[PDB]
Amino acid sequence: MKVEEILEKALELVIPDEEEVRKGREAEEELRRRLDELGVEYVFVGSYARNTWLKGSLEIDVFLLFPEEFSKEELRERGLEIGKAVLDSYEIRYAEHPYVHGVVKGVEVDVVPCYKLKEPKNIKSAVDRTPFHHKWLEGRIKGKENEVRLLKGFLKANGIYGAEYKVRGFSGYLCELLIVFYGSFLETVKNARRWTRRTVIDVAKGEVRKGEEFFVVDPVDEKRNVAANLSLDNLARFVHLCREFMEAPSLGFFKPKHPLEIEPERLRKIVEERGTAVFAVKFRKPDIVDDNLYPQLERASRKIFEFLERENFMPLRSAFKASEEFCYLLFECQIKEISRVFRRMGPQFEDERNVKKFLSRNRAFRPFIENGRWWAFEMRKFTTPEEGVRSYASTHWHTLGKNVGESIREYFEIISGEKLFKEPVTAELCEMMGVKD
Amino acid sequence: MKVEEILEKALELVIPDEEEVRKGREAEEELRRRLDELGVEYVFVGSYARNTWLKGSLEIDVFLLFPEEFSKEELRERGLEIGKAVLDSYEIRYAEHPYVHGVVKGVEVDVVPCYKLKEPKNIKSAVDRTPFHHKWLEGRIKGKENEVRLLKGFLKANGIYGAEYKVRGFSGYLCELLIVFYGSFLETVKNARRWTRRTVIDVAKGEVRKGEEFFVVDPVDEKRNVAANLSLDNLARFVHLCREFMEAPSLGFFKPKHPLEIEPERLRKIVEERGTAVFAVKFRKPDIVDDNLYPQLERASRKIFEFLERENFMPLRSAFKASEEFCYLLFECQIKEISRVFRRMGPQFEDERNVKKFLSRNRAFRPFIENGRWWAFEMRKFTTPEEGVRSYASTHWHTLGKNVGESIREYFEIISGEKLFKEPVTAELCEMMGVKD
Ligand SMILES: Nc1ncnc2c1ncn2[C@@H]1O[C@H](COP(=O)(O)OP(=O)(O)OP(=O)(O)O)[C@@H](O)[C@H]1O
Ligand SMILES: Nc1ncnc2c1ncn2[C@@H]1O[C@H](COP(=O)(O)OP(=O)(O)OP(=O)(O)O)[C@@H](O)[C@H]1O
Ligand SMILES: Nc1ncnc2c1ncn2[C@@H]1O[C@H](COP(=O)(O)OP(=O)(O)OP(=O)(O)O)[C@@H](O)[C@H]1O
Ligand SMILES: Nc1ncnc2c1ncn2[C@@H]1O[C@H](COP(=O)(O)OP(=O)(O)OP(=O)(O)O)[C@@H](O)[C@H]1O
Ligand SMILES: [Cl-]
Ligand SMILES: [Cl-]
Ligand SMILES: [Mg+2]
Ligand SMILES: [Mg+2]
Ligand SMILES: [Mg+2]
Ligand SMILES: [Mg+2]
Ligand SMILES: [Mn+2]
Ligand SMILES: [Mn+2]
Ligand SMILES: [Mn+2]
Ligand SMILES: [Mn+2]
Ligand code: NA
Ligand code: NA
Repeated sequence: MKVEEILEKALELVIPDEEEVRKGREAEEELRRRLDELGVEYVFVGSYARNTWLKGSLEIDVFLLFPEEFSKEELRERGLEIGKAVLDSYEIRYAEHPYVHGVVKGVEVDVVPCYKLKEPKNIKSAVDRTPFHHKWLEGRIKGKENEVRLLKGFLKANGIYGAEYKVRGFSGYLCELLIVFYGSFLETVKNARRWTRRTVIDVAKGEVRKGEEFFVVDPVDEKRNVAANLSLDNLARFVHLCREFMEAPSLGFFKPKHPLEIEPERLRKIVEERGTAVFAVKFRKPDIVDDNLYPQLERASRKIFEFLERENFMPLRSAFKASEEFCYLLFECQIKEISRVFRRMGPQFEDERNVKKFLSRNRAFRPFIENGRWWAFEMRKFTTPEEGVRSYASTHWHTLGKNVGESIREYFEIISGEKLFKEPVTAELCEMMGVKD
Repeated sequence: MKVEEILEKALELVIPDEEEVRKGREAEEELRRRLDELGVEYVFVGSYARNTWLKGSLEIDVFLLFPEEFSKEELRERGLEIGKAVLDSYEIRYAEHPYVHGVVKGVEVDVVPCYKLKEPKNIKSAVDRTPFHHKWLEGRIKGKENEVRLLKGFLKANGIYGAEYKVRGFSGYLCELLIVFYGSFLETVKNARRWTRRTVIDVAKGEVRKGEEFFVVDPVDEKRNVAANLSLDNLARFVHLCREFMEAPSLGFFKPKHPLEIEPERLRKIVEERGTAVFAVKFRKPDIVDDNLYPQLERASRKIFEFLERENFMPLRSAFKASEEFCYLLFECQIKEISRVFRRMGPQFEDERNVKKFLSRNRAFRPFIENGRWWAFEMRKFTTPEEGVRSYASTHWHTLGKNVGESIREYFEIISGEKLFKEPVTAELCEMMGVKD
């Protein structure tokens, strides 16, 4: 409908609505009042402070700013003192080191203790950069606020907004850096069509160059890759989305896909036509945070995938899902059944001692020589990938993540067929198999 | 029963019987008469001449010896003149270049034209060494004649006597060299326990050393590996037989195994228990000599084996058989059925042009990105190894040997199950699967 018109139409999917902006204003002012009354020195940072926050993602970030001469725990203990005092309700969250998260007049707030540093060149971790992030952006982003929200909204609609591990996409800081660097959403999208996995965007130098990996240089700290948590595949997906958008722009790119919602019968028929084995490992979800859980699910699912490959079941793809009480590791394999008999490798013919040992063992079939080396027919203890994974998960739970593996130790189930389709996994299955509408 | 006693008992399985020795004497004398009457200059060479020939393998080798100054075809045309004159019946065989084979008083004879060379250092091919082979052995082998027959008999009972391609075992000349080098059958057997695939036996130097491959240096020509046609696997099998013999000597090692002669029902059950796909390619045997046929069958069977591996049917082993009118290429595979769906590799995400092409094609399922690269689900045109090989043999017969492939072009059949067990292949199947007694 013309790019420029679509972008105007997208601004309403993306700009927070009426009651939301004033909900923030009312929380912010009340928070100021409570802080001011305590004589606390602070700064509101992040996307609230710069009016760059996406529709529906209202959260206030406050950094408490304490004089340089308070020790490491003097900032930690005194910092947590104020968060409790100033929030209606609160939890003690753990990013890299302890901070406070809580609520004020219905609005999410994070309070973080950090040093009040005159100029950077003084950085222990992420926390101490953050005031400088805001400082750097404040007023380079003025005027371009809706460009940021357009980019956030594009990425969110497409499942790649956020650097948390469940997503491995783009952070807010990265989105604002990009807008500063290219000037607009549209220009970011046009130029990202030519990004590669070796693209280095150096914001402070106004430069793009090649490096070893995708790297967005923090203007506040040259060693920091702002895009560190962006996965290779989400970068790929973004580059492709940018190419598709420019070739045929649409409002559709700013609206989340309403999921496939398929009936078990249609999935049964798809699985039939593909001729694969589709199954899942079901187990209880351990009570750990997403940033801990999802890396473990990834590892568990990889280790099982690798086991399936090794055992010649020819896995096609895998996926995983956490509901509220259970986790599922989903697999599709090209081999439903393998022969009972296999070939075991023995020694070179020259090696008399080891040959004697190899031939000592009783077997149903006679070993043989092939290309200078002994081989034996021996018998598998499983012939389906489901039986293999029951064995593997029973015996090798210790490699499947600390908490995921411990859970699988207490209880797991392999589910196939119509029973699999009763579990809340049908969407993940459809995506794994590339099912169309 | 004591080695020394077993060896005495083996001498009767190995020394030609009464009517055979005199059958040879009568043929030899008659052959001399016919040659002498023509004024031909000749020498009886080979195992008849040295009384080293195995029981049942009576054949007379004559070399016609012509003065140095006759051109290449002067020896070829004049040489074939005498073979026709002197044999009762004859064929014109083709070794490296044309010679005569025929019969005299019931006995096989080969007549070969060669130069009468005073001292070697004058060699164009194999033919011109041969008089020198006999010369070298004549009287180094005197006294050790039965040692040779013991070794030939050992190898024959175990299917590895003869350098023709059907066998890829030990030639007669190689057996006599070995006996000269070690002094006896028993010592040959004791020392061969330590042969490796890098063992070089240098007969004329009285030396054993390491080289790049198993090499037995012709005492008559240092460049010639007398063991050139011995396969790696037959060398392995011989080394192992030598170790087994010395550990528990028996007359059994000089008697051919009477074959397994199994009933189809037992084979059906074995195949069931292994859980494999067992099948054969059947086609008409081309009318070519064994030394041409067997290398082609080997190549055909390898190419099909390699196709099966490539297509993920996980072949275990293969074998082949020629009867009088048909050939069979036998296969056993671990996968009886593979899924219809597979993964096709596409381009890296960066490569816009090629990605557009990859995604242009209509497919039932959506392509996806994994590890920086596009992939598509696509559909196999076959899901069993039998269907695969029907396709492969129909389309790629041109790589399956000149004559074997041409035959398969005119007609082939894939046979599985109870029908397979009707063909004269049950022995080869039993051996391929390592079936016991
Ligand atoms: N571990 C952490 N603890 C405290 N602050 C962090 C931490 N990690 C990053 N930060 C900084 O805090 C600031 C706000 O972070 P946040 O992820 O909330 O970004 P945002 O710009 O406010 O975007 P969003 O709209 O998604 O909330 C950023 O400058 C960021 O660098
Ligand atoms: N490279 C491979 N080749 C052949 N077998 C392998 C290979 N890697 C692993 N295995 C076999 O698979 C088993 C399990 O491997 P895996 O890494 O999934 O589990 P693990 O618990 O991490 O390993 P482990 O039990 O050896 O400590 C190993 O114990 C080994 O016998
Ligand atoms: N292509 C050939 N044409 C003619 N002579 C050959 C050819 N190849 C090898 N020879 C030689 O002819 C001689 C006899 O060969 P042959 O294979 O018959 O051996 P043998 O000692 O007589 O054993 P056997 O008892 O198995 O017949 C050997 O010295 C051998 O080197
Ligand atoms: N290395 C491999 N990796 C993937 N595909 C292969 C490979 N080798 C062969 N192929 C595929 O298998 C087909 C047949 O291979 P094969 O060598 O058995 O028959 P060919 O008649 O000798 O080959 P061609 O038809 O290519 O001349 C090839 O045409 C090719 O598409
Ligand atoms: Cl960052
Ligand atoms: Cl030779
Ligand atoms: Mg926040
Ligand atoms: Mg928060
Ligand atoms: Mg002969
Ligand atoms: Mg002959
Ligand atoms: Mn924020
Ligand atoms: Mn383990
Ligand atoms: Mn001979
Ligand atoms: Mn071909
Ligand atoms: Na197990
Ligand atoms: Na074909």
